[PDB]
Amino acid sequence: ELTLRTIADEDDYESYMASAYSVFLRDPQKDEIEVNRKFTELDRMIGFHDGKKWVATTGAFSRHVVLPGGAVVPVAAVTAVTVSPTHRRRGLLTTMMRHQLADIRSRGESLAMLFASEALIYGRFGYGVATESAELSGQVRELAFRPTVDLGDGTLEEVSAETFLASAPAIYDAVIPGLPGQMSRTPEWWASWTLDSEELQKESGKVRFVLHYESDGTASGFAIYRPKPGWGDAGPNAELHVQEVLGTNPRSYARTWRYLLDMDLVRKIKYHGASVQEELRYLVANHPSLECVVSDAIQVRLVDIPRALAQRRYAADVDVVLEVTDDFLPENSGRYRLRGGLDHASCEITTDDADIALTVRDLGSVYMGGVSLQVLASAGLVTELRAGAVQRAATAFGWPVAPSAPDDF
Amino acid sequence: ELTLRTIADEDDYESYMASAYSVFLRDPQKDEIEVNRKFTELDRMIGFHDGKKWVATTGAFSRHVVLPGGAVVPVAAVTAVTVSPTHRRRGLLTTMMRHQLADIRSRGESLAMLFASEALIYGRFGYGVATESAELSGQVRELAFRPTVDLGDGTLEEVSAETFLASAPAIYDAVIPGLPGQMSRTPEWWASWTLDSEELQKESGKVRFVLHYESDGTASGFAIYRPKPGWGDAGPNAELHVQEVLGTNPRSYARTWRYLLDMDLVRKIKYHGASVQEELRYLVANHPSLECVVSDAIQVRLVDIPRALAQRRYAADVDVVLEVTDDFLPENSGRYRLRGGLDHASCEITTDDADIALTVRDLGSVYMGGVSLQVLASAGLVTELRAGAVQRAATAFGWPVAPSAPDDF
Amino acid sequence: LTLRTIADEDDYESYMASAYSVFLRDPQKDEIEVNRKFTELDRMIGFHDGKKWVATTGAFSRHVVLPGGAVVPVAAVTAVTVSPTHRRRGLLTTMMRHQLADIRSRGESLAMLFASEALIYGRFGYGVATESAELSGQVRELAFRPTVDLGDGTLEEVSAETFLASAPAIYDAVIPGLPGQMSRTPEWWASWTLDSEELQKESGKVRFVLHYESDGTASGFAIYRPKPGWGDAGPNAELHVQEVLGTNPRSYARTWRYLLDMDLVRKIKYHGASVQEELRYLVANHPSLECVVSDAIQVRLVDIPRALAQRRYAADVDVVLEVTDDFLPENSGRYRLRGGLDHASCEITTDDADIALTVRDLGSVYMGGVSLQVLASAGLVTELRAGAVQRAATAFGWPVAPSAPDDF
Amino acid sequence: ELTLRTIADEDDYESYMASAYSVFLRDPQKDEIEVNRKFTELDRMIGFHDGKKWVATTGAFSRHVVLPGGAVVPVAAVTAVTVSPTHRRRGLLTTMMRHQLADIRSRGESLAMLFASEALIYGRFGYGVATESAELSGQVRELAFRPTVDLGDGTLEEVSAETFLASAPAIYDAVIPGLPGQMSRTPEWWASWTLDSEELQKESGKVRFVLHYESDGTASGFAIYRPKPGWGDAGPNAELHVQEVLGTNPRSYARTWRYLLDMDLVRKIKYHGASVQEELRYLVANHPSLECVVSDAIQVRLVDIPRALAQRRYAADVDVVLEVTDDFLPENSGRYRLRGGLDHASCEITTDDADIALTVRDLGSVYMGGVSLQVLASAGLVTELRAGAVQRAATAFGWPVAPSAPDDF
Ligand SMILES: CC(=O)CSCCNC(=O)CCNC(=O)[C@H](O)C(C)(C)COP(=O)(O)OP(=O)(O)OC[C@H]1O[C@@H](n2cnc3c(N)ncnc32)[C@H](O)[C@@H]1OP(=O)(O)O
Ligand SMILES: CC(=O)CSCCNC(=O)CCNC(=O)[C@H](O)C(C)(C)COP(=O)(O)OP(=O)(O)OC[C@H]1O[C@@H](n2cnc3c(N)ncnc32)[C@H](O)[C@@H]1OP(=O)(O)O
Ligand SMILES: CC(=O)CSCCNC(=O)CCNC(=O)[C@H](O)C(C)(C)COP(=O)(O)OP(=O)(O)OC[C@H]1O[C@@H](n2cnc3c(N)ncnc32)[C@H](O)[C@@H]1OP(=O)(O)O
Ligand SMILES: CC(=O)CSCCNC(=O)CCNC(=O)[C@H](O)C(C)(C)COP(=O)(O)OP(=O)(O)OC[C@H]1O[C@@H](n2cnc3c(N)ncnc32)[C@H](O)[C@@H]1OP(=O)(O)O
Ligand SMILES: [Cl-]
Ligand SMILES: [Cl-]
Ligand SMILES: [Cl-]
Ligand SMILES: [Cl-]
Ligand code: NA
Ligand code: NA
Ligand code: NA
Ligand code: NA
Ligand code: NA
Ligand code: NA
Ligand code: NA
Ligand code: NA
Ligand code: NA
Repeated sequence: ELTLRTIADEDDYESYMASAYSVFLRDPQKDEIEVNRKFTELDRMIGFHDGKKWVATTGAFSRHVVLPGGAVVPVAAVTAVTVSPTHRRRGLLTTMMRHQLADIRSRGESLAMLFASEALIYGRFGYGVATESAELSGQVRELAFRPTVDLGDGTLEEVSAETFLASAPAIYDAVIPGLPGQMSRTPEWWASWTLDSEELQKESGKVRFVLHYESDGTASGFAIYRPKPGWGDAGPNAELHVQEVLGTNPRSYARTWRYLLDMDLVRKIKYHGASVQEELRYLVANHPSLECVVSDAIQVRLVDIPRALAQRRYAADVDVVLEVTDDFLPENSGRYRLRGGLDHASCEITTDDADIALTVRDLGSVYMGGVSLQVLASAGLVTELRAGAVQRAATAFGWPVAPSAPDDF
Repeated sequence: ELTLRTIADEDDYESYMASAYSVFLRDPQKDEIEVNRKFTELDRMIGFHDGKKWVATTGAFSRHVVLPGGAVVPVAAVTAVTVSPTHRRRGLLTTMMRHQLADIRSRGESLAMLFASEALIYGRFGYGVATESAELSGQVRELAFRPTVDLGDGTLEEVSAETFLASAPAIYDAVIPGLPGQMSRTPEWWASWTLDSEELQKESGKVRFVLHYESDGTASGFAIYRPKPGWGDAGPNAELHVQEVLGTNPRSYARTWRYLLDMDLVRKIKYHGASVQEELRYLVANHPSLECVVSDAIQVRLVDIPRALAQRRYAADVDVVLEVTDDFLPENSGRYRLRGGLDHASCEITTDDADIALTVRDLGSVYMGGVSLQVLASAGLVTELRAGAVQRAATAFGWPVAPSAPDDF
Repeated sequence: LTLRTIADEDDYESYMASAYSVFLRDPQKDEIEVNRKFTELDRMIGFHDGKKWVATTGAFSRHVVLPGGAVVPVAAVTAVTVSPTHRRRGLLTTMMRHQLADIRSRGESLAMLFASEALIYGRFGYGVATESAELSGQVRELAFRPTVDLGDGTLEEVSAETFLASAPAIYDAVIPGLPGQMSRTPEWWASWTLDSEELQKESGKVRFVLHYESDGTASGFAIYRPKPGWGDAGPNAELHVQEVLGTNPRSYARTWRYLLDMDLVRKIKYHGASVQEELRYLVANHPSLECVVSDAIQVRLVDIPRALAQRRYAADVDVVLEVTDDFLPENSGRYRLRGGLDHASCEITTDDADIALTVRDLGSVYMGGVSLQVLASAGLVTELRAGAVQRAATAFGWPVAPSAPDDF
Repeated sequence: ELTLRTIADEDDYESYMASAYSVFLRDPQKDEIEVNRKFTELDRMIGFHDGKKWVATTGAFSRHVVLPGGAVVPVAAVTAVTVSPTHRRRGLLTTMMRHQLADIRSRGESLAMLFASEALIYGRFGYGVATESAELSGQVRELAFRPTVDLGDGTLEEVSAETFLASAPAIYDAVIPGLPGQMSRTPEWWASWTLDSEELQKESGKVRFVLHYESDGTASGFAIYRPKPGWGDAGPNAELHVQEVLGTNPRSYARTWRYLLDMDLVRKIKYHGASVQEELRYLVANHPSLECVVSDAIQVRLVDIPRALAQRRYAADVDVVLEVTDDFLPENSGRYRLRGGLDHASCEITTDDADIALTVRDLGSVYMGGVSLQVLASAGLVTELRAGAVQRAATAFGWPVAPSAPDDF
């Protein structure tokens, strides 16, 4: 009695997103649904309909992601995955995953990426956790920088969203080629990212925008944050909830952070979704004053295995044969020779002996340089077939800059 | 009125350690002081004495540490650093550091390592945070393993310390060449590590020892843990405080963890001082069920710069000229050419142009592969002088297995 | 001060506003509007000082299931307040005298209420007769015993309107077996299912579930609110359950299982359950469902021989009760109760008494939720003939404990 | 290989109890282990021994229990059930239950009773939760009694354990025939129950004993309690932890409670293990001021079904045929005619048509009058075969005084 189909029109879109919020036990956020519609492609939003309502949903945004080495490649940003409590554990998600992965392949996207409400959901479909994020937090009065940290001669301004959006996109585009995992932001995505959502206001305050300018007036850094006022038994106790800080040079980055850390009335700061190798972690004079809680961020599903492996660059030279088992999509299973380095990458079927045996989820887990292939082999999740192969492959799959979580979807 | 000197005899040793505990605001632990005396060299324990008592202390243990690549080299394990509250902030620590670093150099140790009560203390002497540790914890009923994790056909036994110490040292020696940062354990160090200290008992329970045996009877894994009994509103609520788990193969490691996780009455587990890349993190089916809190562990002070850089191995080939500034010991400043890879390492003074400029503390921070030289350069703490040099040097200084904290000192 | 009833609609608004004010709350417009539709102004009394109401006391005309399944009229006492400017001057005592006389004249044999503070009402002859359980736990610890049959039914999330087309008939069929439950008219259902703003602030919007047999017959329902949440290691939502009922064991168990298996949920809470809620025995691990027990309904017997003759008794009894009614001494007397599963009669007698008790303690045992024998062991009830309390206590019991009705 | 055997001697007893405590994640309590030995029979304490140590335990004490109606019958008080974490989930418990239930049967005990660390353990062996207990607690200043509660004219004395034990046993013996579920206490059991255990001292204070005397000097009530001193921001905040209060008449019960409730410096009282129909619950003027948290207490295993059913008395007349299915002891499965009332009880196999079908665990659950057979039928756990049959049987298996938990074992 169920029909697998895409969103037909705008009313159908409202009904679809309403069902998704209901499965997440939330009232539909009108402001979020409206802004996100502007980068939603209805034919990428599938689900099951019982004739009366949507009982399952699964969607994807057409996005682009930075790989190690700086290439920006199309990626399916999977989103809105739900099944109604009346229809769960009957394989509806499994069916939607089969359809979606086939659709992703046909659109020429070599991989898919998602955040997981519960990480164990997706490994069975070939996804592997590839990126972690850090919640960084501390008492601002304990976060002095090392004495050598140059703050430069720039200035900061608090600006409107409109003024922010006139300079922040150019700053963002200049920085993210060095930050694998970040995704391109069209104006539509910036509108969602800077939305002063009612949900986030309730936990803190209205969103604020900061621009950092060099002494010649060039915008070179920005911050997005929300204040949470507060008072304690001995004085003020406000908290800054930082959404994002970027700078095109070390001085603009350090100076923008110092602006936030030195704000009056503030005693606490928290940066959710930072990099596990966020520069700020090493700027501070006292390392543990910046607490660091690490969790899963992005899972990667490699859809076109040899294409994806050829699209990134590798931290050192590698020539390795990978026996890749794709349990959910066995047509992808194969023996692939990967030849790669800082300046090249190629991958194709080979009949030569395999060096390493691994599943496609674990190949996905190592793909962004955030999980060590050698640790997975030590854990017994990956099998070395030829001596020394994992050593060199693990280093090549790594990268000197940890992957980091993109803006959320 | 102060005399800088070493510990003279056993009574002087008691007085010395008593003053150290007093500065740490603690009653002297008789059991710890007694067991640690057996690997203490009195001539390595310096301090200031006012004629009546010790007013400052600084010591070092002669130890050996695993570097990336597996070499085990002598290291000064710095310990017992205190200055009495009546004599603080008059430069006594600074003076003891000058004496100790000279003594370390003369003994042929190329580097020193320490844990820091407060990490910001030691950077001014050339130490850099090189290793982080993870507190791993979770509800045991949320820590099921991935379906492919083979537990093997081994068995576990709860044993006496004496029985544990007859098999655990051989297991430990076989595993740690793959775990840079771990230190050699003599019988004397094992006696300290396995001490059923009264302090740790108060927070949990008596220390317990587990041995894992292969089906042929070969000891292949071990665990040290303490139970903390407890009851909640709806049933038992005990907590296991894990001190150490090791295995010589993936099955013994996974099986020993499963033994602890499946213990009856237990609801919570915590492993302090794990690796930030602990295998257990990737064995679990649901990544975030194992919470991960990351902090500083070991700081490295390079004492013989070219020797230390030649004693480890590098994850890929590197040929780089480092302009190294040693602020505390300016005689070490110099321009060093590092040539290294998986199979070789050499380092010596050169007059060729420098590729990278950095201080000795930051060279120490990257030395164990736990901090990325590229991130330090992005943070502005290190300066790239020639294009592309940091990229290749950062990868070479890395390693496919994160460094991890040794047993404490 | 004038003791009067509500005179018109604006007077109703002002009366409810003063009552909310005594409870230290802002008047809830949605609740005041819906409850008006089953309010009889002539049953809402109070004191008015010329400028405002300074005391209130009211009753709804309801009907309650007694042990044995009889459904009888009951005064559902409500909206009892005295302003802080006029408290401890006897205003409540006066309203209680008037109201209890009014209840008697309307042919209701008993009154029932919930109490903000239970010690208020004993002095007027009320006794706590029913208790309720807050049942809660981690949903992943609430697996059922292996023999619990979930049957072949299905569940659907439905609108309030769809819910109210099926739930009343399910409710009507179940409650004759649940003494203490009260009849629900459409107006009472509208209040019970109101998506009140105050409950939204604590959790979420109210949701409705219908359970259908494999042939399509609606046989169970649930009312619940979700409270989303996240912890340090994953989701941590809570389900706040308002009511679950089923006309057979399979639909009851399947409906609970639907709630317990909901994704992202980790905690469930059922306020106001029975102390013998079937769920307590379905779960494989008894203490995984925490159980906190408190007072629910207090009973005031207004026509003692009628009330005692209207219920049925779990076993045969022939006992003479010497009843003392301090507040309404016209009720004091010696009554012969003869009763059993299939009969009940009560009348004044001159025969020797077997048991001496107050009207409040007679009310406490009237619903089978408090043991007359425990009250005698406590010294609150006096046995005058050996063996009498044992047999009367069993007769006043019932194999299904009384449970709390919907709020009033 | 493993050997199932009983404890052989006193050293063996020490090792057995030590393994039991170890499985409970506790250090062995020397005080408890020595006092409890005095009522232990070594031939009732079974377990598995691997040649080197005990790896599982299961025992029973020979006790006697009050049934509805006042009869005091032998019961196996099951105790010390553990399986070592090295040997769990291999059926060792099941094998010990198989042996123990046969042993109980042969000793002529008609039933067994236990407390459960986790209640779901024992249903599979035919145990049913039959008695609940209440933690009763509150602010003593909120626990005034109803105005008609007569305190009588007795007096109270604080006494030594020795003086307490000269009067409390006779008070207890006279009261418990009216409290089904209570167990007889020999001098040896009293010694355990009044032990000033070091565990309970750490949570509160040393155990204290109170006697209540009638005007003629007769001891008629007692209390066992521990104080927990404390101070708040606005004055004292001590707590009384009550272990037991009993009296032979309502005045001595009420006066003894009033003595505790009126103690100076106290603000909070807690009574663990009370009856869900404890008289105190009805003495208080404000019912909810005495908070009431209810959980499982005793599980019952009917071993000789027709004898156990004939040993208790029934709250009203009953004549019912029970089709009983006993899963773990199928030798007990059969169709039994129960005829009973306040003054008689008989039970025997019958071929008459059955009225009710139920499992032995649910017959055990209703056996003490603490769980309603009618509610279990409404839940679907019990099946009514002839209309109206459950109604009268449920009333008969009930009792006007709720069963209550005995002293711990
Ligand atoms: C991309 C995004 O939108 C961010 S991720 C959000 C995912 N959605 C949610 O968390 C909202 C609440 N949960 C749901 O709506 C459903 O549980 C989801 C997660 C969509 C799954 O839908 P179903 O239709 O129930 O999945 P289904 O294919 O039946 O499951 C196939 C396997 O996946 C497992 N699985 C699915 N969801 C799971 C879960 N939440 N936790 C644990 N296991 C889960 C099922 O147990 C089954 O395992 P087996 O029986 O093969 O051993
Ligand atoms: C190896 C081990 O034993 C593990 S590390 C444990 C270190 N010991 C403790 O934490 C115990 C309590 N603290 C102490 O005993 C003393 O504060 C320690 C940490 C030993 C330092 O002794 P002092 O004699 O006071 O150090 P001193 O040479 O005077 O300090 C030189 C610089 O180091 C800075 N410094 C020293 N200890 C510091 C501290 N704890 N926090 C922040 N800054 C500190 C001083 O402010 C000064 O900076 P400046 O004036 O040059 O800008
Ligand atoms: C049916 C429902 O609406 C659910 S129950 C909600 C009851 N209302 C509230 O809780 C709102 C806040 N409280 C109030 O409005 C007043 O305190 C209420 C409860 C209406 C009582 O009004 P008053 O006019 O003050 O009562 P009054 O007849 O003077 O009191 C008669 C006896 O009852 C006692 N009493 C009354 N309310 C009490 C209370 N809340 N707590 C303790 N004792 C109380 C008085 O102390 C007095 O005892 P004594 O001096 O004769 O020994
Ligand atoms: C009388 C007293 O002493 C008070 S009760 C104390 C019980 N002992 C403890 O709690 C100490 C910690 N736990 C233990 O020592 C062991 O887990 C106990 C409870 C003794 C069970 O020993 P085992 O040897 O592991 O039991 P075993 O016969 O293998 O289990 C038979 C069934 O009983 C289930 N079960 C046993 N213990 C359980 C438990 N603790 N929780 C949940 N299920 C349990 C097992 O899963 C198995 O189910 P299935 O596979 O047949 O579906
Ligand atoms: Cl896979
Ligand atoms: Cl330096
Ligand atoms: Cl009364
Ligand atoms: Cl059974
Ligand atoms: Na950059
Ligand atoms: Na972020
Ligand atoms: Na290894
Ligand atoms: Na460690
Ligand atoms: Na029913
Ligand atoms: Na209710
Ligand atoms: Na009695
Ligand atoms: Na006091
Ligand atoms: Na007790």
